[PDB]
Order: sequence, then structure tokens, then C-alpha cells
Amino acid sequence: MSDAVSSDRNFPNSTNLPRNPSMADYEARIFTFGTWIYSVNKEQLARAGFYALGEGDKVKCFHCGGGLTDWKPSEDPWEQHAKWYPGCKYLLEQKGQEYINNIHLTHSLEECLVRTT
Ligand SMILES: CN[C@@H](C)C(=O)N[C@H](C(=O)N1C[C@@H](Oc2ccccc2)C[C@H]1C(=O)N[C@@H]1CCCc2ccccc21)C(C)(C)C
Ligand SMILES: [Zn+2]
Repeated sequence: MSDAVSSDRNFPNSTNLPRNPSMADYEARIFTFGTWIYSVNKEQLARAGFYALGEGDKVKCFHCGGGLTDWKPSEDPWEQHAKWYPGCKYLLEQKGQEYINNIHLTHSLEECLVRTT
């Protein structure tokens, strides 16, 4: 008999809010990174599964672990994390193990651009 003390129905208790992206996700994550920037919006990076530890740039992955620093002028979080250590909960399940494996093998993204410049 599966008890299931989390995934079953809505309204867990009270404090546990649904999610609220533009309340404790977009502004919250970014607030941890700072006004500073480098490549993409830090929020986007956080959405994938990243969170700053107070200090600028020093950011680590959630659950899966693995710290990331000294980002590249043009790079995505999906490819970065998946390449160094593909073991995130939502990240893996998002595009299945197939996508994660494909990413960690050859170059990805950047397709359909007139004629490869
Ligand atoms: C252009 N891509 C950029 C984002 C990039 O890869 N940057 C690399 C990078 O940040 N790396 C390499 C990994 O080191 C390895 C991890 C796994 C396998 C092999 C090496 C580990 C990681 C790194 O330096 N992580 C540091 C180590 C000290 C503690 C700490 C705490 C919070 C955030 C980051 C870190 C370089 C610049 C340091 C090499
Ligand atoms: Zn991760």
C-alpha cells in the first residue's frame, strides 16, 4: 500500500505554495546572482536548475550537485550541466535520457540559420 505523502492531491497543507515563478523564482534566483551579467539572463540559467550562493558568478546545481563558475560569453545551462554531470531530476525527465545522452556526445543547438553564416 503506497502511502504517498506528497504526490496525490493538491493543497499539501498551507504554506507550501504551488510555484509562483514571478515571485520566488525569476526575481528570487536573479536576486541571488545580482545585476551583473555575462551571457544569458541568470534567471534562464536558474530555471534549468541553478542558484547563486551570494557571491557573484559562483553558482551550483540543485540536487544533482556540481558547481559551475567562470561562464562562457555564449552558452546555455542545459548543455553545460548535461555535459559536465547529467544527473538533474527535471532536466533529465524534461527531454528524456535520449536528449541528455545526445547532448553529451556532439555539438548541439544553433540550427537553421539561412546557410550557416
Ligand atoms: C566554458 N564552460 C565554463 C562554464 C567552464 O567549464 N568552467 C570550468 C568550471 O567552472 N569548472 C570545471 C569543473 O571541473 C571538472 C568537473 C567535472 C569533470 C572534470 C572537471 C568544475 C568547475 C569549477 O571550477 N567549479 C568550482 C570549483 C571550486 C568550488 C566551486 C564552488 C561553486 C562553483 C564552482 C566551483 C573551468 C573554467 C573552471 C574549467
Ligand atoms: Zn544539475
